[PDB]
Amino acid sequence: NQPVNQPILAAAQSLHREATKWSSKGNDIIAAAKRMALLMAEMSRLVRGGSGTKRALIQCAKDIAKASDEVTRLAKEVAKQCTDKRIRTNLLQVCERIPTISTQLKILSTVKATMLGRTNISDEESEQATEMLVHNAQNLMQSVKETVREAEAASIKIRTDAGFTLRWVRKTPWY
Amino acid sequence: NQPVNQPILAAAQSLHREATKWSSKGNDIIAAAKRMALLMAEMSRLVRGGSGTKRALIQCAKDIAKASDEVTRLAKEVAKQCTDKRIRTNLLQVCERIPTISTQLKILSTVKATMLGRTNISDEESEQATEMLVHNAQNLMQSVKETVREAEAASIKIRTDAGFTLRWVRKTPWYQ
Repeated sequence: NQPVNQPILAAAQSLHREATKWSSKGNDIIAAAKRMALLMAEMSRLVRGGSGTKRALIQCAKDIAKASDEVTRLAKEVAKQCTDKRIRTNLLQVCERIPTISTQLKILSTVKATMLGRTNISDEESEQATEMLVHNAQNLMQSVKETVREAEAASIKIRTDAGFTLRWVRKTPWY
Repeated sequence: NQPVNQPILAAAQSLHREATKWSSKGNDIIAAAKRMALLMAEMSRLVRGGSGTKRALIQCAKDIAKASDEVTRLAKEVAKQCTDKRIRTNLLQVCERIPTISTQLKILSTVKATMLGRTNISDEESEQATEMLVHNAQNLMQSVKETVREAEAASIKIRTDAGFTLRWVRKTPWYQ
């Protein structure tokens, strides 16, 4: 019943679609990407919530950042074990933007929360803080979605036996 | 001397170079662009400075935004007056980005000022908030510089007299 932002919800669903195609068992990215898409959704309802929940919004941002740090760490570990050179480059490119996007997400979530509780803001500041947060959330969801697909491609051409192992197994049907 | 954020100062100097090509008398847009470059240079000192300056950082961004609203407002009349194709559209597009950029400057400057020197914010959040402010300042300086250039280009062609008074007089370099 609570008002929910369309962009936050849609960006979260975008990542959710790609992450639920795979099993989290043996997959660091699936466990984190799944966890991120869930938080992002929480994020959707929180930005429309009131001041008391402002501290809630802040933590969510913090949690999204923590989960995105795990995604990047592991994505780099996969790339540092990939034989194919061109693909690895794209995986390292797309994942290395996550720290920047995530930290920007924490900044913009703190500004939105502070503004809501605080009184007298120009709708200009309010609406611009919202727009900045949503654009950032969309960029983060897209970056993680792109990272998950590349981390799979880099598991096809492994550098050596043992080393880093990352399990890619589609979702078993209920039966 | 005092530590300064070099990319903010460079963006300020970029606008300063363009604005000081002309006289401020009879051209408020020019007066506002010069004022903006001066405030932006002060901003590079403040952003690199300590906590005694948090209020100053917020007020300087407020002043930069106020001066950019005057730039935007004036560019508009001129933009409408010009009969030109291939330049008038560009002028309008360029000066309609400015209020967004300067409202974003106010947001990002408020974040930096409260937060700096606290010990409650990581060095990552601190550096990232600085980089966001830097990028925004560069974008603003570039937008106003492009607005100055095009506002002069548009003034060449006016439909009729007594519509708005605009004066474009070059200043002579020491090498007169």
